[PDB]
Amino acid sequence: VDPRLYFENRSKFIQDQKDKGINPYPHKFERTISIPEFIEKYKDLGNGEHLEDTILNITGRIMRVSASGQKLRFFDLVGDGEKIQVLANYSFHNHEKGNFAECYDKIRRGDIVGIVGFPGKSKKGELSIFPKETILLSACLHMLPMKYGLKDTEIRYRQRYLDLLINESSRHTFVTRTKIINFLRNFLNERGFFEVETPMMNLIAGGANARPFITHHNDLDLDLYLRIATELPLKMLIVGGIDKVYEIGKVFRNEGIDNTHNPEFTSCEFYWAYADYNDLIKWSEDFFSQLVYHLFGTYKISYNKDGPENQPIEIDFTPPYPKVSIVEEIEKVTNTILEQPFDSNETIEKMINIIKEHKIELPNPPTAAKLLDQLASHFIENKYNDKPFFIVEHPQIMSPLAKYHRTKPGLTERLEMFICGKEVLNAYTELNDPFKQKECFLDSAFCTSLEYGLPPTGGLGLGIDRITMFLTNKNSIKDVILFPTMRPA
Amino acid sequence: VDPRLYFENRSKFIQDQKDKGINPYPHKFERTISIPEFIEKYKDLGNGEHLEDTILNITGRIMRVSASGQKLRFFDLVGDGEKIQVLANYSFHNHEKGNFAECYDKIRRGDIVGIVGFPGKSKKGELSIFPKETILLSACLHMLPMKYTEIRYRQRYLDLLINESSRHTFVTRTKIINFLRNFLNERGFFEVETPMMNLIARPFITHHNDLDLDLYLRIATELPLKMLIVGGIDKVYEIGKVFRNEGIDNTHNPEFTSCEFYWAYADYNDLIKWSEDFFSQLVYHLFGTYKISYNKDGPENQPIEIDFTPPYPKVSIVEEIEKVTNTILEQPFDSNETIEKMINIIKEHKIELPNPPTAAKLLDQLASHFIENKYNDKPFFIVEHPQIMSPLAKYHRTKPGLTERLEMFICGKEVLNAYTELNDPFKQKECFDSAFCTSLEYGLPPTGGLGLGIDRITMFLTNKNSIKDVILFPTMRPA
Ligand SMILES: COC(=O)c1ccc(OC)c(Nc2ncnc(Nc3ccccc3S(=O)(=O)C(C)C)n2)c1
Ligand SMILES: COC(=O)c1ccc(OC)c(Nc2ncnc(Nc3ccccc3S(=O)(=O)C(C)C)n2)c1
Ligand SMILES: N[C@@H](CCCC[NH3+])C(=O)O
Ligand SMILES: N[C@@H](CCCC[NH3+])C(=O)O
Repeated sequence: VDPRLYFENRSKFIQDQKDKGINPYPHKFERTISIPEFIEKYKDLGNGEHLEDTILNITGRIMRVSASGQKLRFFDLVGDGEKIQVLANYSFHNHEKGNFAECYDKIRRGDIVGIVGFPGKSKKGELSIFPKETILLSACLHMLPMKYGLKDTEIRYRQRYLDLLINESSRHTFVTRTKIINFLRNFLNERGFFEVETPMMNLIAGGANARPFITHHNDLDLDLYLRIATELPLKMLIVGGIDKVYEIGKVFRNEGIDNTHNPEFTSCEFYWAYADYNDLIKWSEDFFSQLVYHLFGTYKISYNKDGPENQPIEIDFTPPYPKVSIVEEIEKVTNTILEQPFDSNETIEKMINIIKEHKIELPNPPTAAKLLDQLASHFIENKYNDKPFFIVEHPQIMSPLAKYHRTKPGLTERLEMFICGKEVLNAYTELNDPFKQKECFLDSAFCTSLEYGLPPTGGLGLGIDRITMFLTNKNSIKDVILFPTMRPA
Repeated sequence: VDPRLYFENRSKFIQDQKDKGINPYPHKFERTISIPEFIEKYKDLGNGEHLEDTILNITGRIMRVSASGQKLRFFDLVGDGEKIQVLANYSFHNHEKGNFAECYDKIRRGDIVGIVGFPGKSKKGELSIFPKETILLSACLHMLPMKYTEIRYRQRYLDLLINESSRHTFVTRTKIINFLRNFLNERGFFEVETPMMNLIARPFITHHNDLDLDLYLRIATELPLKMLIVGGIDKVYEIGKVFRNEGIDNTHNPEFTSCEFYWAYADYNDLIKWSEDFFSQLVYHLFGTYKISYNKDGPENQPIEIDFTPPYPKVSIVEEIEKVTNTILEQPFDSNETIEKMINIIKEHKIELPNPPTAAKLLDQLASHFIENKYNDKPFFIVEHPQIMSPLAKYHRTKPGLTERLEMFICGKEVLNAYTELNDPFKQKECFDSAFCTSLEYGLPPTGGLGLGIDRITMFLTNKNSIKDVILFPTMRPA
C-alpha cells in the first residue's frame, strides 16, 4: 500500500536477481511478431484452438496478474495500444530453463517481458500467447496507477507516459492529432504546395500581434526574438518564385496561459500566389469538411463545450459556412455607427462608451484594434456554435498585412473561422503594394522584398492544437499536447 | 545605371499610374493554366503553329525584355522554375483595351504580369504565349541583377529567381525530408512533437513573463521521445529544430534540423541495417543510382565519387586509433596514464589540444585526425565508442568499457549517431535528469535510438560545402 515500500522492495528484487546470475535488463530479445500483427494473424482461431507447432517471440508490458493455483497463471499483455492474454500452463513450460513457479511469481504489473510460445484461444474465447518461457526485459519498479486512477491530475501532463499507459483515450487522442497533420500535409502536397522551414529566430517578430520571447545569440552577440509567426519569410519565398509554399512548425507567443493558449503551439501557414479572399474561403470549407469526414465518415460531430458533466452539442461541418462582416454586425448589434477612420479619437471614444454601457472588460491599452476585437468577441464570436463560421472584412487598422478591400472603404479582404467561439484559422488577400505598408516608409528585409514584386497572393494560417481539441472532444489544449507547458512542482 | 535612381524612377511610375486611375497592383487575375502545364500541353506543337480559338490566361515574371522593330516585342516569362516566351505582336493586340506601345513600353525586367492570349510556336520554333492583352500584376521596383555572394543569404528570393540551381537545391531538401517521413512511416513509426522550450553544448535562454521563470531551448529531442517509448509508443520520431548556442562554421549552425527516432526492441544490427537501408534508398530515390559526385574541396578542385551501395565499413574507434597511432589505450580511459598518453600523441602530431583535455575530448580528437577520414570512397561507421564518451548507451556485450554505438560519416563529416539505450537505472551514473531516471524506473524496454543531421545530409546530396547553402534564411550578422 506504501508506494515507497513497493519501490524499495522492487529495487532489492532487481539486485537479488543480478547477484543470482540473472540479468533483469537483458541486452536483446529477438522479437518475431508484434501484438497488433499477432491479433491480425490469429483473430480467426476457434475457442480452445491451439497452434502448438508455431513458435513465436513476442514482447509487451504486463498489465494484469492473476492465477488459478500455483500451476496456472494468467496475464494481460499490451503493446502498440493492443492487448492479448498470456496463459502460462505448467505443462507447456520449458522446465530446463528454470522452475515454473519461480519464473512467474516474480512478474508484477507493469513488467515488460519477452515471451517464447505458441498462439491460441482459450476455452473462454480470449486470444492468448501460450509461453514456453517468459523473460523479464525491464521491470516496472513503481506501483502503476490502478487504472482509472490517473483520471485527473497533473501527473498526466508531467509523466505523460503514465497517462498513455493507463488511460486508453489519451493514446487515441494523440494518434488523431498525427492523423490531422498527415491529412493537412497530404492535402496541401496534393495541390502542388511546397513545404519549407524558415528560421525559428529572427531580429524582429512580425506576421502577427503578440508579445514575443527574447533569447540571446552567443556567436552573434545579439538578442533575437522567437518567431510569433511564419508569415513574413513565407511571403518572401513567394517573391522568390515558390508560388505555393507552406510550413508546419512551432510558433511562440509570450502571453497568458489558459485552456486554449499554450506558450508554444503548432501552426500551419500557407501562401498561394494568384489566389484571393474567395479562394481562401473555398479552401477553408473544402479542407474542414473533408478533414472531418475523413476521420468520422460524417460532417457532424459531438463536442462537450460545457465540459464532460453536461450535455454535448453538435457541430455540423457541412459547407458552406456563414460569413459575418465584423463592423457591419457590431454596428447592427450595438445600433451605433463606427465612423471612419476607426482609430479617430471620436470613434475610439464611441467604442469605449459601448464597452462602458455594456460592462464589457476594457482591454489594455484601449486601442481601436483591440476595442474592435473586444466588441467582436462580445457581440458576434459566439453567434454560431452548432457550426463553424467566418468573421470577415476586418478593418485595415486591425490587419496591417492584409490587402485593402476592393469595394468597401477602410476594410481588408480578411477572414477568421471560429469553432465554438474559438479562432482556428486566419487568412486574407495579401497586401503586396510596398507603398501601402505604413510600416515600410516591421522588417526592412520584408519591406525591401515587397519592392522586388510580390504577386497578388492569398495566405492562410491554422491553429492545429485548437483544431485537434474539437476533433478529439477536449476542452483544454493541455490534452492535445504531449508535454504542455507546466509550472515546476 | 545607378540602382538608387532606378528605384526612385520606378517608384514615381507607380504613383503616376495611380493618379491616372490605373491600379498597378490588381486584386485578382483568374489564371487559367500554369507555365509548366503550358510547356507540357504545347511543347509538341509544330513550328509556326498557332491555336487562335483557344484563349488562355497566364501569369509569370518578365526576366528578359527585347523588341524586333517596334511592332513585335519579345519577353522571357518564368514561373515555377520554368520559362516560355511572350510574343507581343501588334496584329493580335486588342486595341479596345489600350495602346500597344503604351502597354509594353512600361514593362521592366522582373515585372509580374498577367496575360490573355493563345498558345503557339514561332517560326524559329520557340514555344510562345501570344497575348491579346498584357496586364501588370506586380512590378519589380529594383533592377534584378544577373550574376551576384552574400546577397544570396540575405535576399534568398533573388537567389531563387536568378540562379536556378538554388531552386533545385531546396527542392532536393524537401524531397529528402519527405522521403525520410515516408520511410519511417512505412516502417510503423509514429510522428510526434515534443517541447522546444524546457526547464532544463550551451543553451539558448528565454523567459516567460506570466510564469516568471526561465526556459531553455532543446538541444535534442532524445529525452521526451524515450519517455514516449516508456509510454508505449514503441516506434516514435520527431523532425524539427534543435538549438545549440555555439559558434558558426560550414557544418555547424546554432539552429539546425534534426530527426531522432526511438525503436523499442531494436538491437545494434537493427540500427546499422536501418542506416544502410535509408541512405542507400534515399540516394537511389533521388538519382537513380547509388553513386553520387561531390566536390569535397569546392568547385575549383577535383570532385570525388561517393558510393552509397550497402553494406558500409565498420570501424572500432579505440582499436583503430591504436592501430593507426601504434599505441595501446589501457582502461580506464580516464586514468592519469592513458590521458597523458593520448596527450602525448596529440603533441607529437602538433594537433590542437582540446580545452579541457578530458578523456572523451581527447578520444574525439584522435578519431577526427586518424579515423574520420578513413574513407571518402563511401559512407562508413565509427562504432563501439567507450562508455565514457556515451553515458546513455548500453554497454558492449563482449568488449569491456565500450558500447554498441554507431556513427556514420560522409567525407569526414558526421551525419548520423545511434546506439542501444542503457535502460537499467542502477547502471545510469546520472541517476544515483530526475524526470528521466524516474521514467527509467517504470521500465524502458531494450531500445535503439538514432539521430540524423538533415542539414549535413542535404549538403552532400546537393553538392554543397556550407550549411548556409541548404538553409533558406541562414542567420546572418546584420549591419
Ligand atoms: C496574442 O496572440 C496569441 O495568438 C497568443 C498568445 C499567447 C498564447 O499562449 C500563451 C497563444 N497560444 C496559442 N495556443 C493555441 N492556439 C493559438 N491560436 C490562436 C490564438 C489566438 C487567436 C488566434 C489563434 S489561431 O489558432 O486562429 C492562429 C494560429 C491562426 N494560440 C497565442
Ligand atoms: C554535437 O553537436 C554539437 O555539440 C553542435 C554544436 C554547435 C552547433 O552549431 C553551433 C551544432 N549545430 C549543427 N549544425 C549542423 N549540423 C550539425 N550536426 C552534427 C554536429 C556535430 C556532431 C554530429 C552532428 S550530426 O549531423 O551527426 C546530428 C546527429 C546532430 N550540428 C551542433
Ligand atoms: N500569420 C497569421 C496567419 C496568416 C494570415 C495570412 N497572411 C497569424 O498568425 O494569425
Ligand atoms: N540525440 C543524439 C541522437 C540520438 C542518440 C541515440 N539515443 C544526437 O544528437 O547525437
